[PDB]
Amino acid sequence: GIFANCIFCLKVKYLPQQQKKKLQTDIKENGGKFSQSLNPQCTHIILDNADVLSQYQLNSIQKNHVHIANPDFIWKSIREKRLLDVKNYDPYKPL
Repeated sequence: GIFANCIFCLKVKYLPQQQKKKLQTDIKENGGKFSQSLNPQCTHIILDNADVLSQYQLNSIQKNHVHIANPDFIWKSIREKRLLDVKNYDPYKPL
């Protein structure tokens, strides 16, 4: 699946529960893994709009080369049936 070898930390506390679960099932059904809390094994952290990261979290992210993405990264990669450019979906560095 398109998310093989990807490990996602989900910070999507403010999404409707239905959307959170669809995010999870979309990830799991397409080869992806989950990490409850942020750790060095994470390749990705998904952040909804209302969620923020601390300086400590941002430092860990930089150190461990974690990709910060919004839920659209998942939705649109699924929709296009192809892993998209995660750099186009970074809330902490919009383009």
